[PDB]
Amino acid sequence: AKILLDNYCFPENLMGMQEAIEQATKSPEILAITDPQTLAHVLTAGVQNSLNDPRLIISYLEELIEGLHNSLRHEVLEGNVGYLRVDDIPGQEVMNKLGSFLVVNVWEKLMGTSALVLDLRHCTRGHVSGIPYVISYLHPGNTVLHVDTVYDRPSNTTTEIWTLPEVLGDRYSADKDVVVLTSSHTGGVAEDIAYILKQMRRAIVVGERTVGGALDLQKLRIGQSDFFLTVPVSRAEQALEKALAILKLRRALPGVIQRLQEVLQEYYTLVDRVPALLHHLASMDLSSVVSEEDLVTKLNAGLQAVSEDPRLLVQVVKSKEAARRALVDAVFQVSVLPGNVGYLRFDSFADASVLGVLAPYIVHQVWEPLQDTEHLIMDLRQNPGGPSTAVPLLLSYFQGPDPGPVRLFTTYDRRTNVTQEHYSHTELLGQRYSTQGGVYLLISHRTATAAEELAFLMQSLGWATLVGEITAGSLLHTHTVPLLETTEGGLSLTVPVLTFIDNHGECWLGGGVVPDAIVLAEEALDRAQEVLEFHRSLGELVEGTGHLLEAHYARPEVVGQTGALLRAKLAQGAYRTAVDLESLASQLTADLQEMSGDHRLLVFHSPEELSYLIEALFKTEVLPGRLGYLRFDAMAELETVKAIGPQLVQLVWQKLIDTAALVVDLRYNPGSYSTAVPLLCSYFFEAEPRQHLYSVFDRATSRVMEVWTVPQVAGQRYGPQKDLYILVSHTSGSAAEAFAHTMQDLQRATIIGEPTAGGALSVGIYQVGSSPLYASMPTQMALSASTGEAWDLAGVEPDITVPMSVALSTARDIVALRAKVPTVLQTAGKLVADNYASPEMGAKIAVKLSRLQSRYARVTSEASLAEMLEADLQLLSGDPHLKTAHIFHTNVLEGNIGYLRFDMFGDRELLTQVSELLVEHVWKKIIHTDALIIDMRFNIGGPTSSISALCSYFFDEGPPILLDKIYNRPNDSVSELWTHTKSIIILTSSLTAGAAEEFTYIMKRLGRALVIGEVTSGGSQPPQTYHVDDTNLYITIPTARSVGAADGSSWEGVGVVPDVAVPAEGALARAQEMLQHTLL
Repeated sequence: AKILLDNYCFPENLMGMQEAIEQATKSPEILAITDPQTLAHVLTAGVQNSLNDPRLIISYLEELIEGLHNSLRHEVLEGNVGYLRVDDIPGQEVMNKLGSFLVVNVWEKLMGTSALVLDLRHCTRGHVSGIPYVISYLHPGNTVLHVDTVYDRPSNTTTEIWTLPEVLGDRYSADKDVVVLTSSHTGGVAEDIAYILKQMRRAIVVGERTVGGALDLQKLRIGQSDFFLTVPVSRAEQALEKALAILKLRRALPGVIQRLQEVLQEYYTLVDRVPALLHHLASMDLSSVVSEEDLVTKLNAGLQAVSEDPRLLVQVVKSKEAARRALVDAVFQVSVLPGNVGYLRFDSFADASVLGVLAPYIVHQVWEPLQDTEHLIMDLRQNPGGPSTAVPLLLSYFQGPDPGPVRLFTTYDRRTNVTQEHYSHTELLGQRYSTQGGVYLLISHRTATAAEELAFLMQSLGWATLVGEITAGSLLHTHTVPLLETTEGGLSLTVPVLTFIDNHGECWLGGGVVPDAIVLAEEALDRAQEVLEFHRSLGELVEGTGHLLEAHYARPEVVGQTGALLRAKLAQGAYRTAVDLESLASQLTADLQEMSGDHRLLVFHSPEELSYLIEALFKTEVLPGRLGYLRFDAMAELETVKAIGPQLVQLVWQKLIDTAALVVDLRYNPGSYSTAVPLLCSYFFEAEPRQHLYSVFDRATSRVMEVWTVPQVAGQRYGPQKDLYILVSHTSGSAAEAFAHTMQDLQRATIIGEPTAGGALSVGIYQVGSSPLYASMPTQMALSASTGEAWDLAGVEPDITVPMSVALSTARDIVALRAKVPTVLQTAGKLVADNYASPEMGAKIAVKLSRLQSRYARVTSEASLAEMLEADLQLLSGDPHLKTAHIFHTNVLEGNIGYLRFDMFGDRELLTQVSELLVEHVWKKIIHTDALIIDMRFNIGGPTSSISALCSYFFDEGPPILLDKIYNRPNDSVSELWTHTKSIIILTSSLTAGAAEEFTYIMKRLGRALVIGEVTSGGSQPPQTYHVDDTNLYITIPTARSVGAADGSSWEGVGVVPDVAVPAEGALARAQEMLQHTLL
């Protein structure tokens, strides 16, 4: 084992472990370890087991054409398929003498085949330089890509596959497919050939998984004989035609969907969603499918997903006069079950024609004894049925509630494209058995098709209810279409043909009907008898419920229609689907809640210790900022509240007497006893007057009661002016609801939290005449003090809607903002007095703004104070510019007339750099024109410093004539406007900004130009935003009022009105009309 020490030195499995094995070195007489023949087989189960290596074996010019030619055989097989074989892997030096022959002759015949297969079973050994070329021949592309992890120890360089462009002629087409073949005899060199292809996904692998070992194994021969080394230094027989079968199927996979698209959209039955269907039919990938079994699985999943109807029929796995009336009475058996109940059993539906021609015997035998039955039961458990042609005839006998003809079911056939309405046959020769009293169908899991249709039709129309197990769901309205059968394939597809839209207009996909009583098939008869026994008293329960609801309900206006609706439902028999008491109770609850609009109505079937208790119940603390946090965990007493008196008032109430702000924690209060609530409310209001809190209306007393505050309960009253806050959550009880309503109606608190559902002021459970059923209904109602309307019936609507966990922080923010309100008003008034267009008007605003303290003391929250302050400022000052918030073209017209238009403003410094540009841009085209037209109807706005530039550019050089005096309050002075040392008419509109019209204004004072258009927007100077100490207020203050005008009546607010009013779109057309005439 001296060779092994140097050749194989990979640390991934050695780390020098063989150095200990190297210590054996010669070891020529170590047979004592094991006898000669093995001890290599022992090492096969020894070191090789510890190595965990891919196998280890130790034992005890025409000339090149001739050798290679025997290694391959290429021919065109059926289906236009090429076969390739190889036993010696080529090398770089080989193609220097053999590559031309491979491409001239062998490769030419390969490209003429639609599919190619390569064989690697007989590959044993070869060089490494041959693999980059075989992939290059196979790879359609020309870009070099390297994806490989293999390294050779003597080369000391990692090897990655390279697709060289050295190939001669056209490469393999990307459209055609190839498959690799391998076996146990496949060599390592051929193993990585398939390994790269599988990762490339270009080809597919067939047959048994190969060894997957090292690509090459180093060989060495020393000693006398009997052993040559094969150390790895470099790190199912039927599959020949199996791929051909795959290729043949793959040859038809381009055509596997053409027929499927043809048969699917034949008619409207299955293509109700055809825009999605046809789109997805071409979306299936032919590379993913690799086998016939896999083809079935992928097509089935895709077909169900696109149609969104998985339960419907889908793709299926491929395939490899005496005797006459004697019979009439024999097929149909009728018995008088005790209790005057008719029993009917069916075995087969026969045919509609047979029943039509044998009707008189059939009716004379079955309906003559069945006419006297109070209730009828049908036992079709043992009835496959078969044809469904006679279904409408049987349904005609059961006329239903309405004797008039009515459609039962609508059927549409794909083959005929005919929609037929099945009206109730009213010419039957029978006694017309009525559905009154109920008919019950006993259905097993063997109803098959016709009986199952009859049962489903009975259930849908409501004329019957089903007792028994679920149905099989098998249906005969389905045709299996052939689809691509060849040799052993035999694929098959089944497609539904009938739609069978019911009376409700909902298509019945089929597959099984759920009965109203899931009971074992054997136990169906006793269950049906029990349902008979229960259904005899259905009317009594409904009548009792109606009478009770009339007797003890707070709102009679609801009862006036509730009684009628319940009676109408009972008369028709819509409750026949109830099988047990609980189901009937649930249905009654659903009906009452859905039509009465009330969700509270419900029906269902069957010393030191005092101090410790009160301290455990309450959580009293004074939060920072002088505000209380009294919490009512559970307080729903009647007289013990006034019984305890001082022992609790001194301990709890006397501590929070001087809080100056009180917060009630009603989030956790399941108390639902609105009995002594007004006593608690009387503390907050004024003692001397009798304040009407709310009025309660009692049905039993049948008149409206009034609730008044207690004149005197204790000497510690909270106080009227001091604020209050109430916190309500979704789990709040009934008492807290009443407290919140009575504080919100009188406008005493500010409810913060989330809406709470369920008032239930006072509920009392009453029992109907029958024991098992109890009714829970609100026997009380409260009317508001302000108006006679009842309460919201759904709970309070908090002014601030926040989750119950964050409610306390919101209350803290609210009280902080309320405390901050007066300072905000004071500083806003001071700022307005300081800066404004009119100093006297600003002083008046500041004086008057201080008188709105009372109105601002009840602000709901932030961002409403801002809007209400804006409204107050805008009503105080006629300027609508007081807002508050919270966090170049040139043309020449006809007749020698110039044109100008611009709507954006920039700073004088900004225009200084571009001042030179505009001289040769806007003035070059207008220097020669007789007249000018200027438009600013779409002006956006900007600073007023650019005014002087506009006047200076327009005016000719000379002594300054411009005169404008403007009071600048931030400057605390007045500034005069001076200019920098034909005809023109202004085009204005309402969209002109507040920075535009002053240009128009100064034009009309000097008389140089006239103005055409309509009224301006009444803007102002660009307001200077201001920041208040509160972060939520940005006050905008107009200033720099134009006062230098002799008249003293500013354009502000009112705007500028031109001489003649014209529309903005017509103003431009009207702009040049008079210019032409005045030059005409």
